[PDB]
Amino acid sequence: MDEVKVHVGDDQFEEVSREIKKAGWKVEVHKHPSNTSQVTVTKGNKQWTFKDPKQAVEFVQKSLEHHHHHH
Repeated sequence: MDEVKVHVGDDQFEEVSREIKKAGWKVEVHKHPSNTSQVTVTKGNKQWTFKDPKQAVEFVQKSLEHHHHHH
């Protein structure tokens, strides 16, 4: 699936939501009961995991916004 997702708590969700919305990609965000800072990107048979949204956005931007892959 070409769906991107982010799983973080309520304390860092606004920060992740702002960077993700600023990025413009279709991503699903879920708030955990405890403090969590991890982004999970699902693209086909690949998945990325990061501790910050900037890490995910910068890595996704370089891989997904700069590089392209054909099926």
